[PDB]
Amino acid sequence: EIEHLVQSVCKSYRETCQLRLEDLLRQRSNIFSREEVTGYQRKSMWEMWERCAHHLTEAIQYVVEFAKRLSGFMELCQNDQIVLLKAGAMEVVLVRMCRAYNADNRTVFFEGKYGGMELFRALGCSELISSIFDFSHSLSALHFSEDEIALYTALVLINAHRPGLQEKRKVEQLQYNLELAFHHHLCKTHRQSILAKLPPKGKLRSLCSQHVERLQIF
Ligand SMILES: Cn1ccc2c(S(=O)(=O)N(CC(F)(F)F)c3ccc4c(c3)CCCN4C(=O)c3cccs3)cccc21
Repeated sequence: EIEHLVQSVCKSYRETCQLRLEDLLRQRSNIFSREEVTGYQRKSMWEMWERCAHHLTEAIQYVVEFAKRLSGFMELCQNDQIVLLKAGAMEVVLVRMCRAYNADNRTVFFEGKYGGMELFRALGCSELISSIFDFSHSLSALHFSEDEIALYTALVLINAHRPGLQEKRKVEQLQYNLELAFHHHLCKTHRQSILAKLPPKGKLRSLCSQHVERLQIF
């Protein structure tokens, strides 16, 4: 039952989405004041990193939970579960971020209110911050439904081309079933148009790099 897989993926996302879409939307009117932005800008680069590291670690935890709830993920050997999540959990976090991005005014939900990219000045990777904002802006243009996000992010994670897989065929089978589910659903809703608009697999990989690794120090 591939319809069972669909329903399961969608439930797992609903249970682990971290922030409810209705709360994210309702809070769009809530914008960081100039004094609050200045307050963030005054923080040490080190403090901004530890705050961001904390929030990212928390977000990853929920992505791992999501994976553990996917029918068949738990059937994979432990080595492969680790390989897939090590490679893909942060990629899913970056995709999930688009829900918390408001294209109207180019702001992102951060610690309870919406702010623009200048809020993150203290991080000192303004090229990186700009790329994250641009990526989120690109995804927001797709107007993902919750279920499309569920199925798309499951496929970000369940990718049989990750180096180091011990049971590649098992992962291929799971990935293919999930692709069938996704493509079938998009076809029944006339949403085929989004596939061509998704970021190339290389874009997500490129963004998910040297900056977000070795955060143990934080
Ligand atoms: C605009 N925007 C919104 C949120 C936010 C935060 S955050 O702290 O709310 N946040 C944690 C989470 F969203 F998961 F909850 C977050 C987001 C991005 C990043 C990080 C954390 C770590 C820094 C870099 N960094 C990244 O490069 C990446 C992480 C994962 C893939 S790339 C930081 C920076 C820009 C942000």
